Amino acid sequence: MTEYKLVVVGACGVGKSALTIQLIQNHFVDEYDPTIEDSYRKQVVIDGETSLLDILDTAGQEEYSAMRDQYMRTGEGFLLVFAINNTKSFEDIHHYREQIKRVKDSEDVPMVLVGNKSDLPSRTVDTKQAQDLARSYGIPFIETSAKTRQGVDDAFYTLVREIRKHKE
Ligand SMILES: *CCC(=O)N1CC2(CC(n3nc(C4CCCCC4)c(-c4c(C)ccc5[nH]ncc45)c3C)C2)C1
Ligand SMILES: Nc1nc2c(ncn2[C@@H]2O[C@H](COP(=O)(O)OP(=O)(O)O)[C@@H](O)[C@H]2O)c(=O)[nH]1
Ligand SMILES: [Mg+2]
Ligand SMILES: [Mg+2]
Repeated sequence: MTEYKLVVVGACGVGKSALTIQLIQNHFVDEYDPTIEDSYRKQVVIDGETSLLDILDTAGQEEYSAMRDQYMRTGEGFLLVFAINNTKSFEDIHHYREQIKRVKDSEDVPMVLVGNKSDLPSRTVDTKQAQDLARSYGIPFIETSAKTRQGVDDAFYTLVREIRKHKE
């Protein structure tokens, strides 16, 4: 068995907590306290290998902190989450990624770009725009809906596969 320390990053209101809770416990949270930052664990079987996902759902303040750098440095892989109906959250991805590259002191950190809220028709971020951004970073792009659970397992398992390719 292998342990994977994952970190979920993205602006307030993109669905980091909803995605994390859908993954760990299979239910959709309509509202979840934006101040609650916690780690959640779930044992899953990925590609026949038993894996333990230790997932840090970031929250709190959008400020620089050396203590936050310590928690980020423990992450092996990062889910970069934006909402497909919130262009600012998509534009913020570049800035969260820059902070992670700084803390990890590497240009090759395992990451997956996640376009959440795919069930909504009020889309403002084109699939082509998000695919182009993910290609520019050399990382996978996955569209998810924490509401219907579509793409949720794929998002986290894809990040685990990225960590495996990086370790090898
Ligand atoms: C509504 C609460 C919520 O859900 N939040 C997610 C969160 C934004 C997130 N966050 N912001 C930053 C920095 C982005 C650039 C300006 C300073 C804040 C980070 C971050 C990262 C990704 C890496 C290292 C680091 N060190 N200090 C801050 C960071 C994060 C995780 C928190 C508010
Ligand atoms: N329709 C829809 N709403 C979502 C989805 N994910 C989150 N939400 C809603 O968006 C809001 C913010 O979600 P939350 O998990 O609190 O975002 P966080 O601030 O990134 O942790 C909540 O009202 C959620 O119910 C989704 O995939 N589809
Ligand atoms: Mg913002
Ligand atoms: Mg949250």
